[PDB]
Amino acid sequence: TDTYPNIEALENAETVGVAYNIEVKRQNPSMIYFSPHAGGIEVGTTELIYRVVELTGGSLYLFQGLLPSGNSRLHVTSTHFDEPMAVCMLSKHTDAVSFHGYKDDYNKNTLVGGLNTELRNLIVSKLNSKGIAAEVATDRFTATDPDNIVNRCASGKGVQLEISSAQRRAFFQNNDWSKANRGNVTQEFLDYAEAIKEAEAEYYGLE
Amino acid sequence: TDTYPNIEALENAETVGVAYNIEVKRQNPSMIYFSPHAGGIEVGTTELIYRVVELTGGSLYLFQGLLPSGNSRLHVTSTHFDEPMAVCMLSKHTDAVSFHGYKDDYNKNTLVGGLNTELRNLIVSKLNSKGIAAEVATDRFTATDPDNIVNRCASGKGVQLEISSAQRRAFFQNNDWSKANRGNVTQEFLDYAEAIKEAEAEYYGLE
Ligand SMILES: [Zn+2]
Ligand SMILES: [Zn+2]
Repeated sequence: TDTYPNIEALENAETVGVAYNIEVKRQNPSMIYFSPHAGGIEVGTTELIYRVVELTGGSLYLFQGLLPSGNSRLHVTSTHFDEPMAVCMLSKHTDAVSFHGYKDDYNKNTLVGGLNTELRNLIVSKLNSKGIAAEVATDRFTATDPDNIVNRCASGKGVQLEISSAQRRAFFQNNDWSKANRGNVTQEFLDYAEAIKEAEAEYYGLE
Repeated sequence: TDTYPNIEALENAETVGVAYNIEVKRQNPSMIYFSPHAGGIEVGTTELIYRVVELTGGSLYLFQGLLPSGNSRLHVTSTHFDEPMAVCMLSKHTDAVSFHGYKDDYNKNTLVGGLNTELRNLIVSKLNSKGIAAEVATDRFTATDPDNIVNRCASGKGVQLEISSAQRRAFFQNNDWSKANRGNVTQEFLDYAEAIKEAEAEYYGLE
């Protein structure tokens, strides 16, 4: 379970620019790619969001852990995640795609949920077509509730990706996710990020 | 006389990512460098704050004009500027320094104002030591109005820099401030940003 019940409690106790930073680029009316668990909290979300944003021109938001270790204490689950700038950003966008990391060093997989079923299905379908393991979330991580930060975009229907630790390790050269090496990404990384852009494209193409 | 009375009015008329964007990086609990008039509104404030932020580790906020032409319509005067993320940012930083541009194509000068009299005086001194024209504003740009966005930091005391067009042109090679050229900066540019870091550094050494 979390250390902080929400982000106020977190902010009250932690020092900004030492344990955590926040990054925002609002540059799109329609779509925002973001993570509440970026930097060291869930490793690889920052870099994947950067690439997806660089590919799409989507807006960006990242609440980032900066500690060399033990960023898990900076984890506030998405249903409780209330950083005010995040909430302001979400409300200013029709759509939202969130990026998460879950522990499974033994299987490469992505579990996609959220209330935006159409974009949810599309991302699933693009990842697969790049040979990247992906399925609709079921026991866990389904995110069909109205609290999950991702469904608090304007449409009230977001898409959550929960990416296994094995998979995120395979984004980086040498399967090594050390900070020093997070600039060195693999072909799978690139394909993953392109899959997201394609799915966003068709979505806005169907609509 | 501003096209819009406040940021809500602008936002209800403009498209983000076409007319305007907002960039935020919260990474210091004491100091934020920012501009309500960045990108093409007051040209050169974006580039200066990038450099000052890189030198200092201070937090960043930019409200950027993006249009090729007529960025003037996106200028919302400091005392009216209430973009809520900027308002949020300022509230959580002890101190703040804002970068503005004013039109004077023939003189290099910076007019320094704000309720933070100590940091203001340091900035003028450090600017002057680099052979850069700067003085305490007295007849305009005094920035003592508690409504001016820069004074809405948690101390309620900010520092404002009003920098002449001639000065900002001089930040760029061939004195050319056309957007294509804005990554090509001068030595005077480097000096100017270096002065601000020395001011800040000298400042906190007090407390
Ligand atoms: Zn997460
Ligand atoms: Zn201005």
